[PDB]
Amino acid sequence: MSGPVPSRARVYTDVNTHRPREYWDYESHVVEWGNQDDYQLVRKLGRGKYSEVFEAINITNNEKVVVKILKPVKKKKIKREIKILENLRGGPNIITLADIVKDPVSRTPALVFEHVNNTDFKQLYQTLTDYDIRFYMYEILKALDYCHSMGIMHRDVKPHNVMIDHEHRKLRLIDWGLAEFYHPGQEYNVRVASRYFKGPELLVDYQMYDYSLDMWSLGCMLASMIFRKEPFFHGHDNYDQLVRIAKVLGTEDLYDYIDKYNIELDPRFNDILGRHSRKRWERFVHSENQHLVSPEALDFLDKLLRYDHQSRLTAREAMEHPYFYTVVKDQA
Ligand SMILES: O=C(O)Cc1ccn(-c2cncc(-n3ncc4ccc(NC5CCCC5)cc43)n2)c1
Repeated sequence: MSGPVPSRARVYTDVNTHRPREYWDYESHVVEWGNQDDYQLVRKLGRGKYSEVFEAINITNNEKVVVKILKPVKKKKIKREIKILENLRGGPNIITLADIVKDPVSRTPALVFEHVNNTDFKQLYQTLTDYDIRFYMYEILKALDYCHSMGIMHRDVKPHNVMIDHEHRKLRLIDWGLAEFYHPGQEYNVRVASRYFKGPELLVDYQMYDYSLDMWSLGCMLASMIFRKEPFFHGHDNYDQLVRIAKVLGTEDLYDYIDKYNIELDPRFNDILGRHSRKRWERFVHSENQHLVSPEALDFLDKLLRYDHQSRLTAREAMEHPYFYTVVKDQA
């Protein structure tokens, strides 16, 4: 019919605009390799369609490390993750890229990260207490506010990509293989993030999104922690994914959302979105999650999970929510 309405990030809108071209132009980035003979695989940690991750050891100092062996994908796709990890290196709660080597066997680039004595999230989350959830969520806001202020969107926030060393209260945001630099006006691929954490802007096919996409994904994790239902929105596919959301936030705000951005809703939604009222977060409270739920917890979640990305809270604003007052404000 007509065209979608443009959009711009409310914050960090032109951070790359004013930075040295080399900073964001990863394509012309020239990788400097290290000595792969330096590391040895010790155990498989998991895989994916773009890589296989392992636990390794630096043979020269016995230091434990994690090696991500890539799979053919395009130099551009490779340089992008490398450029990003180096621009963020040192950032709060950002996994650290220790090295970059040429894997002889696979003949593809293998990245070496700092290793974190992680505790399976599927088990860790069942033991987390109210303070912990607030605490880790806060640590994730740091990395989120840092990468955002550095002009980068993660695009794949989820438990799986958050490493935690519980005894040491240490958290790191990993896997920036889908991370991209943010340029106002640009139209991105919506085929990013993982189903359960995909934002309505992705489910509705709106391309001019921004960092606010990570806030929704982050909202999805919060909900699954305080309610002890992981994942929270269990869609069967991308279309059903939106349906599940609709069934909680209600269909009215959803339609207010596409009307506003004059989005062309895929026909396949007509027959499945239905008509649902916005449910109250209390409907998800029970005798097993009550201790983890509070007004500040719901008010916060409420400000993270909204159709209009623009209305979502920015990581920086979120760090200011009463829900984090306690979080032993370092001070020292
Ligand atoms: O940054 C990256 O993408 C790789 C990357 C860089 C830092 N890591 C990293 C660092 N320390 C520990 C782990 N562990 N430890 C146990 C474990 C179990 C599973 C996984 N899954 C991996 C994360 C997604 C699937 C593979 C990691 C796991 N991973 C990973």
